[PDB]
Amino acid sequence: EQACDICRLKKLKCSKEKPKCAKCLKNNWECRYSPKTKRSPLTRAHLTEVESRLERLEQLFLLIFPREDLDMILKMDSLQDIKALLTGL
Amino acid sequence: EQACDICRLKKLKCSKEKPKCAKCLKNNWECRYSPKTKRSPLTRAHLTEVESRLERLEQLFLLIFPREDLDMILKMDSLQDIKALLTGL
DNA sequence: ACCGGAGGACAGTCCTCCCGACTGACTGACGTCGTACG
DNA sequence: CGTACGACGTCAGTCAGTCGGGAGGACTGTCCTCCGG
Ligand SMILES: [Zn+2]
Ligand SMILES: [Zn+2]
Ligand SMILES: [Zn+2]
Ligand SMILES: [Zn+2]
Repeated sequence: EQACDICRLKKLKCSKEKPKCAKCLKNNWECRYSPKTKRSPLTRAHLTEVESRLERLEQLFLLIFPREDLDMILKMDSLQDIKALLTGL
Repeated sequence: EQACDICRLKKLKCSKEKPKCAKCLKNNWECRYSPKTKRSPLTRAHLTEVESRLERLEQLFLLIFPREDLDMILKMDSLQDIKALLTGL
């Protein structure tokens, strides 16, 4: 049922046999069944919890930045830089 | 499929006919079919838009103020409280 | 080879709506008091 | 004066109705695998 890391990336049918499978035995390959990777729950209640948090921060930032491209700031990645910027408060 | 407003509110089978229906007609009430309520899409792309912007507003918030404040805002429902928070600077 | 997307089992929504519990109201029964008669 | 009967009032029990938890289930959209171009 779970396919192997590689068959997964290569997208071919997996034989699925453990410990090494079809191809991964053949091409003498590093065959892993990596564990099931978590996501946050897609439920309505959780969408809504997260939308309520986002609204409140969104509101708090309308007052910090009444003037624009908050989105400019939101895209930056550098900490010094962002902080150099803000010290134009 | 859609039940009338009153049957919905009361949770009894609706006849659903046109215009009115059995119990609004009988019981003497103004039977309505309200529009479905617009909600946000519960897709994964959309939960991720929203979790990942909330995260980045949290990251920026923390260059400006202490983490203990993050936690307060993330819970406030009152617009005076979100603003006062900011006023104690 | 490689990878866009078809295919499909599955996760979880989001409707209408049946069913059970709880509360209120109404009716009946009993008890107590008051009046009348011996 | 004392006893008995009737009437009224109060309490309990039963039934009905209504808010509610939530079952049922069609459906929306996920999130895998792996086809075939
Ligand atoms: Zn494999
Ligand atoms: Zn393998
Ligand atoms: Zn109806
Ligand atoms: Zn109706």
